[PDB]
Amino acid sequence: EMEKEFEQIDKSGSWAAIYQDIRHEASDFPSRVAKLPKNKNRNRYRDVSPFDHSRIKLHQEDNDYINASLIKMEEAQRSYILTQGPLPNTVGHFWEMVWEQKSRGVVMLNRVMEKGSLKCAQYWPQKEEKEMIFEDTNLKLTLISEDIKSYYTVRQLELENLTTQETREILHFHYTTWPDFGVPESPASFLNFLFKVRESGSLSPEHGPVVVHCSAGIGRSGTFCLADTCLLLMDKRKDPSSVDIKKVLLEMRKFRMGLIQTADQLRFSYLAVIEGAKFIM
Ligand SMILES: CCC(=O)Nc1nc(C)cs1
Repeated sequence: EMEKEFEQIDKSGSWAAIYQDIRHEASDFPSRVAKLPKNKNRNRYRDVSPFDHSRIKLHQEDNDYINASLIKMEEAQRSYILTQGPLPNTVGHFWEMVWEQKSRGVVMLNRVMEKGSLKCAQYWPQKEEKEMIFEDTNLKLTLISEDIKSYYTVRQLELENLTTQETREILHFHYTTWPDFGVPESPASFLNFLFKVRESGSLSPEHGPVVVHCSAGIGRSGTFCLADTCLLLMDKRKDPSSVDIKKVLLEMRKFRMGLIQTADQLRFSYLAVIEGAKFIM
């Protein structure tokens, strides 16, 4: 059981060691499309690339590339799109992907500015009466409502395909309190946020996969998917304690490199799953 594994690693301070074994065992697949010179300005970080086998393709004939991966967790019946925070020049591609994949929710785990630098373009409207038009992908985005809470904001957006005049409602879940350095002290507000996303129907199989992002789409975004999938497997299995976090993480790393960036994020993922298991047993 993970609770006892947690105390062992914590009392022995072996987190950096566990983390390094995960790094060593992780899959490595080609990412040739990401490294084409015509895609250089579609990547925020030169060392963070989607694998070719799991990359999301845009339905535009010119250039189908976006820095985004489909993570398919077969046993949990959960899919996620993990992507980078959009760049000034990829905001149109971002919303095209949302439209094409039939996503109902966007989960954002970063602030636009952190540590005095821009981590993400401002890719949604700040006011009801000032809608955004993405001329390159022919989409219009309107803010419908905004509910600001202590730890997160939920926004109701209308996305309109200007080509077909179809409209969809998208929910934007913005976790606003992840600290600039390290991880939250307690996983309580992160779990509360994860339950809120679940309650919305955004993670349900009726819809396309949820879009999850931070700045690179591997660290905080990794923690989100890892916690959700681990808690769902504990509901599904005859024996909840057969769930090995390390195995689940390695299965997720087949689909996108680098998920969980630090030993601290790994420890936080254990704590989130351990605490979430109480509200589930
Ligand atoms: C007021 C904004 C808001 O909370 N919209 C939501 N709709 C659902 C279904 C969950 S949250």
